[PDB]
Amino acid sequence: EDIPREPRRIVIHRGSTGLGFNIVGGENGEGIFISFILAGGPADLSGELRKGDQILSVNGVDLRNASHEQAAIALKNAGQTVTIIAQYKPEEYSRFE
Repeated sequence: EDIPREPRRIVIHRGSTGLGFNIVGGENGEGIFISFILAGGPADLSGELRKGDQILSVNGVDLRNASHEQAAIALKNAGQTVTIIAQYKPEEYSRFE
């Protein structure tokens, strides 16, 4: 019913407040989803990331089947320049959140 958009690339730079977003999912099923964007943080100011985006990969690492903690550690170890492939999937997001 609610067709996902195609994926896109977002590049953000880590700052003093980190990357500026939370993730949920990565348990049973559910993939990794952006659940919160910090106002003024790097994710906010990309103009691309949004709540309901599924993270498909971080710096080339496939996270489609990743556990929550695999995804959280991948994000922490991505360094200062973080390249996210994200796919807006609001219907899937709403089914579990």
